[PDB]
Amino acid sequence: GCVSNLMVCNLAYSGKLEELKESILADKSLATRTDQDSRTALHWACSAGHTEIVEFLLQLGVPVNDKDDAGWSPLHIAASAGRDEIVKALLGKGAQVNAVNQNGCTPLHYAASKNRHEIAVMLLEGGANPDAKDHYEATAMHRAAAKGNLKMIHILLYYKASTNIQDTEGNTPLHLACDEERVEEAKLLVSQGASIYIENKEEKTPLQVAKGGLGLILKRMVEG
Repeated sequence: GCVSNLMVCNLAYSGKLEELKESILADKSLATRTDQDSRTALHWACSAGHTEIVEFLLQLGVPVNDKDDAGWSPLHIAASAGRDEIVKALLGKGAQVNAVNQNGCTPLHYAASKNRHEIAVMLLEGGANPDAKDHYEATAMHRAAAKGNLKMIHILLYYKASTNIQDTEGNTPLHLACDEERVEEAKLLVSQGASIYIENKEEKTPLQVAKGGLGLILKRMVEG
């Protein structure tokens, strides 16, 4: 289906490398020309998962950090869409790991919330701030703790992510872990230093928020 009013963006999105090759070779201006969504062929190649097209456009020296009018860089799209190899090629040409889009999210945020384990690692080995804050002051860790992604939490802890940052509602990963009753997640979090003292904007500690057989477990865990 047609996703763009610019031909090169449609060839890019659909996998039509050879046609794209011949087109841009004819006019090298097409590789950086933008469409209705301010996207180049690089953006649409990132979206569709056409690694070989990405590599061709990168060889050409297309800028690799240009944001579509939603704020999304190629690295945002690749990370969200789960294109392991494309993310690799993007970090290979110095793609800005910490770029942010209109909503305030970095690529890692999309990696963490969609469980792109290999891509998260690649962003983090690549210098992504693990404590990057969205527009609600929420972190990759908030997402992982809230969604119960144990694998992702281990990844984030290893890369020195904080566990004691407050979102605009004043909750820390541990608050959320507790609130959605994430069993191991909250245990693993207080074992690696998640505080039982910080107050969300309801005077509530993570202890208070905790439900059932937990809550005081995170106090018999910290006084054992």
